[PDB]
Amino acid sequence: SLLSLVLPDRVASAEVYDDPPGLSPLPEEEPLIARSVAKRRNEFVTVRYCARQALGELGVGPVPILKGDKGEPCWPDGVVGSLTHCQGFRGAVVGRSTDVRSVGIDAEPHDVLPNGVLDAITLPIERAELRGLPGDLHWDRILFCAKEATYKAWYPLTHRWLGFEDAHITFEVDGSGTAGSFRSRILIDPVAEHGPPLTALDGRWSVRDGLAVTAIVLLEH
Amino acid sequence: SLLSLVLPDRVASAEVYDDPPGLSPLPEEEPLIARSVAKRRNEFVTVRYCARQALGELGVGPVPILKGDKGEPCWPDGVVGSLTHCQGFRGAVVGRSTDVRSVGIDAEPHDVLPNGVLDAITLPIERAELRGLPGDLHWDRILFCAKEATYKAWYPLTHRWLGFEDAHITFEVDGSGTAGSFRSRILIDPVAEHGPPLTALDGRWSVRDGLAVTAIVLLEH
Ligand SMILES: Nc1ncnc2c1ncn2[C@@H]1O[C@H](COP(=O)(O)O)[C@@H](OP(=O)(O)O)[C@H]1O
Ligand SMILES: Nc1ncnc2c1ncn2[C@@H]1O[C@H](COP(=O)(O)O)[C@@H](OP(=O)(O)O)[C@H]1O
Ligand SMILES: [Mg+2]
Ligand SMILES: [Mg+2]
Ligand SMILES: [Mg+2]
Ligand SMILES: [Mg+2]
Repeated sequence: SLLSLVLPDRVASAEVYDDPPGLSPLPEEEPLIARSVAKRRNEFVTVRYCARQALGELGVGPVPILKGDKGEPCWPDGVVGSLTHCQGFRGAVVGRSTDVRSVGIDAEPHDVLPNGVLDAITLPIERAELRGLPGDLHWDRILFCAKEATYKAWYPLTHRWLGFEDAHITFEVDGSGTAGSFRSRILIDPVAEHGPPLTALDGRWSVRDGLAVTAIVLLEH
Repeated sequence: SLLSLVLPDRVASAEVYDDPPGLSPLPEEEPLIARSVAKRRNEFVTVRYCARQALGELGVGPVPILKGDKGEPCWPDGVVGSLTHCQGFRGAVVGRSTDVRSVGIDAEPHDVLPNGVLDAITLPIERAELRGLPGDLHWDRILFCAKEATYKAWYPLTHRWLGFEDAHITFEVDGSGTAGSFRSRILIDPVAEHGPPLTALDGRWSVRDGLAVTAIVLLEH
């Protein structure tokens, strides 16, 4: 699994690389995609099939996963998690809220960013630091995935906007040259609605099978 | 009502000015606010009481209003609408999809914008044009409201991001000095999922009772 390369043992994950046949929303989810085009319906249903497989590994039965503030997923009591879908990937990660405070994941095609996007998503200091990272890796795309995972882990604990310029992400590469760690240093007020302040979020990144994947798992102390 | 000052006929509106006692979510809505702090629970529940009053006026029984892509409200079959909540205001507008293509509304306290917001939401040309507008009005705040109503009317028809810089808003002021019209000229690809391109959205604005309110109601062709 691509997500096993960026996750700890305390969470369950499930992923697919396509839209498997015969998948349906649960009845409670139907209104969220009643008006959605085929591509949106597919990713929504497929990623929630993945979520319910991962929930099953936690000993949680099939439940609907609705959407709340700014699109955040709505987990059953005692569960936290994150969802992501891009071209060739749907993935879900869940953990017990007794062991895990927040999860944020992202997956993107491992390709150069469209012209203009890098400058829009970076601090000057990030552009400099990227230029000195090693490997034939699309560091622009990897940075984008890390910013996205950071927002997904941050938002359920704060319900505040985190802009691209509001986190400074630094990367470390493990011996493989294709995976490692990142740290997101939060540059804005770090007060959380629950648990300790979010001054910094540590995560993992991996580039494998034409995808960049990032995950942050914030643990309950 | 404050919303009646910015609306045509064939839409229903409802509003209140606080969070009254004696309100509950519908049971299908409970998951959306199950982890929410009181201020968020209260605004969510009150604005949906408003939405159900406006639906009742239109002839639609009380239904849950869930959230979909990027937080967009999920309306019942044959209905479009918009919701807003700020300090001292909750309001809802709904129409039949047979009369109305889309609806966007916004309400803000009529106060100067907080630091840095005006520059984040404007083109250079807009900052120039706003300096030219007449009256002791917070034109920075009214522009923010018109950009918010624009995005809410646009998003359901496109499912594409509209940045604050992707819409050029121009205002008219009526002889009252506290109401008028605006036009939002769209600067990105205007193609809709159905019907004619969204090249420009026309709306109304009003300042009354310490609030700025904006509404766009788009015609069903
Ligand atoms: N504000 C937010 N906080 C955390 N997760 C969010 C979020 N808004 C959206 N998400 C999650 O991000 C998912 C999409 O991830 P990505 O954009 O990387 O493919 C959404 O999938 P769904 O819309 O299917 O629920 C949703 O579950
Ligand atoms: N992408 C989107 N498109 C249209 N309406 C949206 C939207 N995201 C959020 N909204 C609506 O805007 C409301 C909030 O408006 P405002 O920010 O002006 O107070 C939300 O209220 P709820 O979160 O209570 O559903 C939701 O109904
Ligand atoms: Mg996706
Ligand atoms: Mg993503
Ligand atoms: Mg609000
Ligand atoms: Mg608003």
